Amino acid sequence: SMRILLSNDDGVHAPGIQTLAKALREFADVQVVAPDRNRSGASNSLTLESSLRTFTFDNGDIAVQMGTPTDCVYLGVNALMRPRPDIVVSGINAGPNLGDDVIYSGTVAAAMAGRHLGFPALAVSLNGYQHYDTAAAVTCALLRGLSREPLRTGRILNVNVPDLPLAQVKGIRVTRCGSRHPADKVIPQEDPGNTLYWIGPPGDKYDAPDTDFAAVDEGYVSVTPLHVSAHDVVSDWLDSVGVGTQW
Amino acid sequence: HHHHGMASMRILLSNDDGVHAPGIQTLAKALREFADVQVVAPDRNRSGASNSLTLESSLRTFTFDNGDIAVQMGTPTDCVYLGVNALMRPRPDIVVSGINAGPNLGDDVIYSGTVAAAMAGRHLGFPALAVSLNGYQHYDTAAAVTCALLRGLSREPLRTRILNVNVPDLPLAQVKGIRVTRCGSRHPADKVIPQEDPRGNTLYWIGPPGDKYDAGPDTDFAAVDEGYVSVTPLHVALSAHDVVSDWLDSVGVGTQW
Repeated sequence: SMRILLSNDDGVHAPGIQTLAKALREFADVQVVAPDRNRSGASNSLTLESSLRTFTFDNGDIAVQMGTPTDCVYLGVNALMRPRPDIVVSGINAGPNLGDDVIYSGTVAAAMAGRHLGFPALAVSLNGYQHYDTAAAVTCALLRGLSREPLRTGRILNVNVPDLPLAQVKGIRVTRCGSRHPADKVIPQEDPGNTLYWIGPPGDKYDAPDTDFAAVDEGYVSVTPLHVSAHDVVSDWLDSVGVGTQW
Repeated sequence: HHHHGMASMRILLSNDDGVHAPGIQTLAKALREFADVQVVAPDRNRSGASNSLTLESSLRTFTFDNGDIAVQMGTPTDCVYLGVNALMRPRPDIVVSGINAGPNLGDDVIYSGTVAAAMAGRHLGFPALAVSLNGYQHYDTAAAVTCALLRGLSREPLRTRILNVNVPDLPLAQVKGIRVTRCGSRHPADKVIPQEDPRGNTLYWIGPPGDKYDAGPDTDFAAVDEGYVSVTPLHVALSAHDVVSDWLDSVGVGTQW
């Protein structure tokens, strides 16, 4: 049987994560270590400055209090999950992780298997909020193949599932990540004298063929692998302004 | 050994160590010798925040009588994000980050808030300097090194991404000099430190970064070790399109046959 360390960015009690948990439990051992609240926009962040507390539920699930998606993978693999997981899966995220926005999303970040990435990590995101079952089915399909034939190249597996019934899905398509504009806007909110600031929505679609955007647009399930030279130009610039050197 | 120029440029200063940390404040007054410094930093120590940004709740901004701005529950990214977009009017020329208490060497950059504060993503507001002191004694040394490079930027601008700097904790007289270096690598951070609270429960600390895997010539590790000032031009990335596409057909997923 397969071992799964499941996590997300929306917290243990998210509709997405819990839907995925049950679907993967009928074929694989699922140990869920996820944040205590919604940590959307956490990315690589990991709590170094303070200690983290963990509460175990009756059903075996473990929540990380004030924790980030990365902590759940970190603490899970290293201390919490024994024996170690076969696969580290993140999701299902409520809301899409399309384009270059993946650099900021906590879900995709939980592909911080570099330690226990004997499993190429899986970041599954629903392009909507309605059909978490559809997205769970795709994950089930993709996890079944991994037990049958394992993957060699361990660039994470970012998946975007369109918010449609499973029958309405046209199929799968391997895509490279597109790109958005930077978010120039900041939404202001007045409190009962001061002003609060919200980080505005990411910029308009810039790059959308072979793009992870258009894949979802036509009905396909988008899949993207992800990873993480001007030495001469800098060294020449340093001597040009005369820094680090007397002349 | 270093004096101020006549360049009245604007600087957005942030860090991971928060507004009141010695590092950022040392650099704050040091750059105010020639430049117009506006410091937008987090309200507390956010070491290891990286690209994090509060997308689920609103942020509150406490302004000081000394021109500085603090962001309550904010991340190094927020301070730059809010600073450029709404707070700092007029906008900065360069977005310097530091000086970080503790070195940002090797693959510690992907998790470090200081380096992640230095993001030229919003505009060509960079090459944004990530300044990190290899120590906690000579905050002035690193400040003097920053002043040198910032003057250089006002002398002759630099095109194309980020500038990660690691200054050794030594007097400016003892500093060997400068050497442009590519980032080395550590054996991935693994430790989990358990500590017991007075109820019977156990609390967990995320352990220190792992042992230096790559250290030698032209690396950020050995550069500082010899006494030199390390400089790295950093950029994130996104190839094996065929391998994946063959696999999906191999295990028969997405396709009915």
